[PDB]
Amino acid sequence: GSRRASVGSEFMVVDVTIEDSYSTESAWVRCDDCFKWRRIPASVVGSIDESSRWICMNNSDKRFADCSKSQEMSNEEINEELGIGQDEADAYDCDAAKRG
Ligand SMILES: [Zn+2]
Repeated sequence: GSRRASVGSEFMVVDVTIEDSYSTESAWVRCDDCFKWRRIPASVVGSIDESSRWICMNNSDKRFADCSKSQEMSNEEINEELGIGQDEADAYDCDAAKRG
């Protein structure tokens, strides 16, 4: 038996701005009532931000414009979409290497 294993590596891109404008056209907005992610167009993203507050019922849609409705995408999809680290959790893992 020629058992063989391996693993990946660590590499990514680097931005030059603060976390306040992800994606290209469409943007991501969180509800200030139920705390749910909502994808909106760049056309409304520059209009709903009049009070720094957004809600489901405030959404441009009709079937997905309400706190009673459901989410548009999964946390995993959103996390990978923006490239953030959703779900803090214990976060317990190896790190013997430490910073340095
Ligand atoms: Zn909501």
